[PDB]
Amino acid sequence: LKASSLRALKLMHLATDDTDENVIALCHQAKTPVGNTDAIFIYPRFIPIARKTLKEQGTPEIRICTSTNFPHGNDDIDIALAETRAAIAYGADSVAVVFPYRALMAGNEQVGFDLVKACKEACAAANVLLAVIIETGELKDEALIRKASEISIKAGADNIVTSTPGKVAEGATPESARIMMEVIRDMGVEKTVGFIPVGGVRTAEDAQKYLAIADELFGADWADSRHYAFGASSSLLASLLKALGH
Repeated sequence: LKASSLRALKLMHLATDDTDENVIALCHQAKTPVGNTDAIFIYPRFIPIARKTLKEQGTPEIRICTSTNFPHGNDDIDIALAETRAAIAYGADSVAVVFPYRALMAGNEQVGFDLVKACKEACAAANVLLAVIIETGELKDEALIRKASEISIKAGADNIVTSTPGKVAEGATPESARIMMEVIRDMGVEKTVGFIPVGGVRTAEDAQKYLAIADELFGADWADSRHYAFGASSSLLASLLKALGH
C-alpha cells in the first residue's frame, strides 16, 4: 500500500474556479514531503503564473495540463482549435480537448474525428501532448465509450481521459477505465496512447486497485507518467500522504 501510494502520488495531475491565489496554492500543494505530483491541471490563462510559481519553488519538472472545448464538448472545430492554439501559446505541456460526445450520441462520428485530428495537428507541431476527454459519465453506454475512444485514438489522441475535472457526479469507474484501456490494448496502441481516470479515485485503496488493472492489462512497466495519470484533487492526495505517514 505504501509502494502503490507513492507510485500513485507521482502519477497525479493535481487539480483544485481557479484564481491566481488558488493556482499558487495548488503549485505548492503539488510539492509534497514525499515527492512531487507529475503535473497540475488548471485553466489555460493561469499557465504563465503557475510556471513561474513552480520554477520558484524548485520544481520545474512538474508539468502543466489544461483543457479546451471545455467543459461542454461542443462540435465547433474552429473554436476548439483556436482554444487549443491559445493553450499551447500560454505554455501548456498537455491539452485535454473535450470530445463532441453529444454529436456522437446523435450519430455524428465524423465531427469528433475531425475535431481531435485538428487539435492533435496543432499540439504535435508544438511538442505538446493532446489528451481527449470522452465524458464517460455522459456517454454512459459501453459501446459509445468504446466508439469515442476508438475515434479519438484514430484521430491521434496521445491520451484518452474519462471525464472532465469537476464534472458534477461524474468520474471514472472501474468499468469505464477497463473499457477504455481494453480499447488501447485491442487497437495495439499501448506504446503511443495512455489513459487518465478523472474522478472516481478518492482513497489510497482506490488508487492501488486502479493501478492493478493497468498492471494486469499491460504488465507492470506500462503505467509510467506518460501512460497513466490520476486526475484528482486534495482528497486523493491527502489519502495517499496518510498511507505514507503524513
